[PDB]
Amino acid sequence: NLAPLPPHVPEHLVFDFDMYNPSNLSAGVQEAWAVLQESNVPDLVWTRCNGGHWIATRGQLIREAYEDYRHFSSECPFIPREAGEAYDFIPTSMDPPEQRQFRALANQVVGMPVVDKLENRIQELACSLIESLRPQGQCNFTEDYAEPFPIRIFMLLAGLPEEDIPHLKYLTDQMTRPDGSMTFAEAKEALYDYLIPIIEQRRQKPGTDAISIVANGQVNGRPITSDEAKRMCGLLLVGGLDTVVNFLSFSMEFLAKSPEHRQELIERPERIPAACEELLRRFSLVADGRILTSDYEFHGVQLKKGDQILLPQMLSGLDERENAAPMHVDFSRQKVSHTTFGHGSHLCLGQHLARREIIVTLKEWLTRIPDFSIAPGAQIQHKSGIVSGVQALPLVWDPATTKAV
Ligand code: HEM
Ligand SMILES: [K+]
Repeated sequence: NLAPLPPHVPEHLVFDFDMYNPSNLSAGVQEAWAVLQESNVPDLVWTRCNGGHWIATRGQLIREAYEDYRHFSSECPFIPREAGEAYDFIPTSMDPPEQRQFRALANQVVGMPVVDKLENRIQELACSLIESLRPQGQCNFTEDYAEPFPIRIFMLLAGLPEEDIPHLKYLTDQMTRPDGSMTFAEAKEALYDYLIPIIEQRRQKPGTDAISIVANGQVNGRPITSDEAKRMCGLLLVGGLDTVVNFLSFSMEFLAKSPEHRQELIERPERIPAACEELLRRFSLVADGRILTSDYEFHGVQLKKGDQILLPQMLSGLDERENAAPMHVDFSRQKVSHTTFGHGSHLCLGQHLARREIIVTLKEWLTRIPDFSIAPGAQIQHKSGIVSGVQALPLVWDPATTKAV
């Protein structure tokens, strides 16, 4: 279903891309989005799908719009508009200058120094998960490794009890994998209902966990409100889940399908940090955006106040103008350019945690289970949206080729 073309949008810019069900999906989600980068497609296009919105298709424009928060606001950062409007997480629904100090506070609980303290739990968790699967000679990687992993790391950061995991997973899945039974707003409130009491408790009796630190923080000259803390904690919980789960799945799918790339990292483990970066570029997966604060001419195109613009983080590193031969995976690639973690004032705060999660996973998997394949006759299904992903990833291996610890 195609929204009526707004009068200000010229015919020549119309390309009806559907970000939730793109045409070429069965052939790979990144490939399906890359159709926007074929030579007959303008740098900035309008789709009439999903309510109607702009799409910047090239890294240059994606980066530029992410820098220009004055014109391109995060107040409504998702398509469809109804989701974007309901969304009130902090700092992702806020613009500078206000956003700056909330971002500083979030950085205390997920930034660099915290990463080093977590490293042992990250490595322990990775090992225990992998050892549980290793002698079975099969798993659904997405379900059996990827899903349990980041939620467990978050519980440790946030000092939440282990027994809360299935309920919290239920709540977060309800929000980020909607089936249409709840509005976005309803799902968000259900999540908030879990967080509200905990915030109340930790403002009275704080600990040193992430929730206590956020909930008792100072921002922009005063103490954080209970409401603001709730909106921050919502993001800190969800930000690291689907992104990491789906990114690990894209990476493991590629490695199962490429024995030569596996063998490379097996023979040359020092290359894993570089491989992580090239995989972040090739299997980039996020696509959010902004709303126009005013009428604005951007690269020769008239944009109208309140227009939504999708600025897909995924596309920058797939752009052949940024990386030559963009679909080819090359662990030796020289200037790996991407915006996988975003760009501008909202550049992912979790990027350092995410890289450790990725690198630890790859290192520990390849040393215990070096040889593995997609289950024969399985066709891997991708999903597309704000966080694109893998529906299931059935892998098999001969346990005789594996290394117990
Ligand atoms: C592969 C994994 C990840 C990817 C690809 C990713 C991607 C992104 C992107 C694209 C943004 C910017 C969104 C925008 O500009 O509207 C973002 C922001 C953010 N991410 Fe991540 N992320 C990942 C993992 C994580 C993790 C593990 C955490 C830890 C909680 C996290 C926490 C956040 C936070 C708090 C922000 C908001 C920063 C701000 O608004 O100032 N992310 N991320
Ligand atoms: K909003």
